[PDB]
Amino acid sequence: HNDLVQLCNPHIAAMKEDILYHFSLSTSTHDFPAMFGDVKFVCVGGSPSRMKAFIKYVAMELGFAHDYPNICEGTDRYAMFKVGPVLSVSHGMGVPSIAIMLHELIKLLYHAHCSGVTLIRIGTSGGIGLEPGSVVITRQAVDPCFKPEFEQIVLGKREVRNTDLDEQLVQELARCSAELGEFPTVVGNTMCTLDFYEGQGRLDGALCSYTEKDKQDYLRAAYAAGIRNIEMEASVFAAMCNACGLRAAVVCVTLLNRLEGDQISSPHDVLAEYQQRPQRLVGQFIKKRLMQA
Amino acid sequence: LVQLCNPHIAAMKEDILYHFSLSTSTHDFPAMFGDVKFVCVGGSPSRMKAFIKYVAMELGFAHPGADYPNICEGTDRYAMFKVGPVLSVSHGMGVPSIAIMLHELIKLLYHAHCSGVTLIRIGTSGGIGLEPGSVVITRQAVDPCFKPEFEQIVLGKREVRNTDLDEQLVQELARCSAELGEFPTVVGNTMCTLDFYEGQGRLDGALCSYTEKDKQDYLRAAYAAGIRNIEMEASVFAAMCNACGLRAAVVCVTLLNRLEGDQISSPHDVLAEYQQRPQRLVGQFIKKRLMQA
Ligand SMILES: O=c1[nH]cc(F)c(=O)[nH]1
Ligand SMILES: O=c1[nH]cc(F)c(=O)[nH]1
Ligand SMILES: OC[C@@H]1OC=C[C@H]1O
Ligand SMILES: OC[C@@H]1OC=C[C@H]1O
Repeated sequence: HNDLVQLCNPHIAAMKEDILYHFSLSTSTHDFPAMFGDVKFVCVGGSPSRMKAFIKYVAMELGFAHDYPNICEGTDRYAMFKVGPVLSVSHGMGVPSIAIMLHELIKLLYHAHCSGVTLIRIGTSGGIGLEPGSVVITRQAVDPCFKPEFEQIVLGKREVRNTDLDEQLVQELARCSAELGEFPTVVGNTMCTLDFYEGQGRLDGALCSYTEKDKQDYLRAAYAAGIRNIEMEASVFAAMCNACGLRAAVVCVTLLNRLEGDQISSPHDVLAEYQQRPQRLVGQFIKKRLMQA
Repeated sequence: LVQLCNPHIAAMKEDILYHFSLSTSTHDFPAMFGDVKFVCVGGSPSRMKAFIKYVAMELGFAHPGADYPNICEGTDRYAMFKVGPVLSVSHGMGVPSIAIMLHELIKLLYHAHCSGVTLIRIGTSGGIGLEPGSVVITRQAVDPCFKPEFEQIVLGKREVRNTDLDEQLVQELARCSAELGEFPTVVGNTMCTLDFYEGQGRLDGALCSYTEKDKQDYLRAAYAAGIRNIEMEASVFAAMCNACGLRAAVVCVTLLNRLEGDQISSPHDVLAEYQQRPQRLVGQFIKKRLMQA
């Protein structure tokens, strides 16, 4: 049995119209149930071209094969694609950007009367002590002091939410990655930051008041605390799915090993392949949930 | 002359600007950018293409085979365009997405060995106690507690930078807007938040456990403290410019009055025009800077 998508905002029931501004969609101009009522898997990732490539890739693998219109053709803020029960949505970079996406998304699913939905971010990250190209299935999104919490300011007051992910979904994702046997995949905690450069110990930014050994000491401590990769979205993603009772996972590839460098200098061919990795893993997970009861 | 507070950069054999998809070794920065004097940055890549071409035909470069190539065709992270001494760059939404852009932009300026440069953000925001369509030229970026501070965590420890903007620049842009005499323009403070929904006291996100009354109190306290608009980029932008000693301004139109509502429900025709307002202010400022010497 699949439960209905819920909000934690009593105000939406009471509006004549709900405008999903950054999607360019609205209750008064679109029929959400007709459009989305059969969505069961939502995949989200930074790049709109990667999310279109993902919807193409997913379409072949479930034999929906044969074009894919951008459902947000009225904005350039986010891109959205659909085939069968899979919805792909781009979210840009950083907590604030995904957070805007998530609120309108969840409202979208809620208006569509969707049920039994799974949300999975597929992204990129900096690995810590992993060969580049390793995919990490995140157990706990964790903050830059290693605590699994997400701080928000709400009317000027600090509010904190827990950022763990569904354990069983991680185990199930690992099991899929094992079935493919194409690339290494570990389960690990994931540190989420607000800055790619000073925020992640890089020596490579426009500002930096610290040294290689300072960076090393910080990355090794992260490693000991269980963290295996570093990125910029996992936290709010986990906090908001938890807040609304949605089953969610984060699956990210590792573009380089941060113990060895800051700069992403792999050839473009190799970076592209690395990217196809979480799409393959998640494509396997969708294929199995569908070949099932 | 532009400069970085990062001594590691001078030592690097190459500098790869990964999210621009630009590199010192595949791209000639001085040839591409040395003549740049004004850098305009905004969230949306269509807005910024629109801006570079409005500016082109307002400084007379409005030739017939008018195409302005996206110099970042290479990634889909940001768009970038150039005409003459003017560079127009998109930055996505949220403090982290613009911080990535700034780190790489600043570096780029510096590798191009640019001089006398001005950075302006042209953006959108919610106004407090202003008619919709009002342009705010920001005096101090301020956080959700109304303090002029930008907080960053670096190697696990927390640091703050002041977020004042250049006082002589904000007055100069006030004079420009007055020369156009087309839309209201006020100088005030801008609150910068990490979330568009709960972060700006909205009541229409997927999550909300406060009331309309709490929103009004919070927003009126912001207004009492000098804040005139609310948005998501001003503070890192100020902090980063201040750090690097760059002369920088923020100019945003307000898309609605938050004392009246949360949803952006103006007609497409009206919002498009609101969004050209900061583009016309900044085009004056350029036009007349270029008429000096
Ligand atoms: O947030 C990040 N994303 C991708 C990376 F490769 C990295 O180092 N950090
Ligand atoms: O950050 C914001 N940008 C644009 C808006 F209209 C708003 O309310 N907030
Ligand atoms: O490379 C930029 C970032 O990659 C990881 C999360 C994205 O925002
Ligand atoms: O509407 C979204 C936000 O607009 C204002 C700042 C952008 O990041």
